Amino acid sequence: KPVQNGSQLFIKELRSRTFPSAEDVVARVPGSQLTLGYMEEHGFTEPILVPKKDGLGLAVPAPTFYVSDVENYVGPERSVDVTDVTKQKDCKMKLKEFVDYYYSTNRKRVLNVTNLEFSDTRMSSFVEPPDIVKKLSWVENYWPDDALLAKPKVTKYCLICVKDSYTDFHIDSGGASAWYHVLKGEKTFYLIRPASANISLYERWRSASNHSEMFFADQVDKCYKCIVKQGQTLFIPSGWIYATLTPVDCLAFAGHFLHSLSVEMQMRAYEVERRLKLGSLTQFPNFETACWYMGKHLLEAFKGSHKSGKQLPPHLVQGAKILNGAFRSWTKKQALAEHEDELPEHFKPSQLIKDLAKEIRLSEN
Ligand SMILES: O=C(O)CNC(=O)C(=O)O
Ligand SMILES: [Cl-]
Ligand code: NI
Repeated sequence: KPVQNGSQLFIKELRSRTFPSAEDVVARVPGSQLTLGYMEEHGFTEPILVPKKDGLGLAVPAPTFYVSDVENYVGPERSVDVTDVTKQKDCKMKLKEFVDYYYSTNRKRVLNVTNLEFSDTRMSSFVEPPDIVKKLSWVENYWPDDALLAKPKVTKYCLICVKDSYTDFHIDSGGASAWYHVLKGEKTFYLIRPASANISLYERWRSASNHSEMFFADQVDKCYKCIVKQGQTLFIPSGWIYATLTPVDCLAFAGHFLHSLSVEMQMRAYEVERRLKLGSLTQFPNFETACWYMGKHLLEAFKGSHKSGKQLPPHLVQGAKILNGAFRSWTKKQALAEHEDELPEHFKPSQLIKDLAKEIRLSEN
């Protein structure tokens, strides 16, 4: 008999499986050591676990900040996406209704809130992303504060999961990288490397009518188990395919960001998303716009490289080429209609592409 992902049975089985430890792949790093230098030296190609907040410049509430508080600072009448884990189906309800379910006994259902972005609430002031995320983030660095398009609202999520909840394998929208901090409880991540065949396997699995009856990790070479405990912060690189299990009631904060070390993976994940035609529910809003602003940054970085005769690092040049190809793809007569909606004001894509192409040729000398 086919077992639904997320079902009691499925979790009992999952808890019994053995996985390779993330000892192999996930670096343990002191907060004050997670610098742009470390990132640039290692390339952010593997998840990073920071055991203690110290040095991250991460601001989060004391661990004595409960779901009941979330209800207060966010708003009990706030509409929120609740995931029914057993049905692996979603629905909407007032926060107050979820929080009421959360505190009941005996809980019949297994429900999660994993899409609750609170940067537009009073609770926003209680959480500040780590310094390294602010340094890496495209939006943070290159999106003008007076822009007419709203910044992507993906920087502050509150995740509330009950014991025995399960989030199925996925790549985060836009191939965005993530910071994920467990305030209370713990979270188990099953991490899959975004090797080319793994990505291809994921796309095929994710679009099969029966994907919620198939355990994706059975299809890959290695699925690493990483347990993130209370107070620890996990950073997930671009493109990683992953799932989570919640062994005890968990409260966590997370944020998503794009950056210059994974321009290719970001575009490839985006392209995968495009084809899957999934719900905009989790999509990375104005992903294209972020890329546009990055493209203008690169142009300026190139022009600035001429005043000093100093080259731009190879990853930026390659990045520029990938972005430029995207820009061209997005501004094709036919395509302009769909993608113009994310074009920043006062942008002339033609001159941008031309100027970038030219400036890439020059660096290719
Ligand atoms: O909290 C969970 O278990 C699931 N969270 C995510 O997959 C995420 O924040 O992108
Ligand atoms: Cl970003
Ligand atoms: Ni996710």
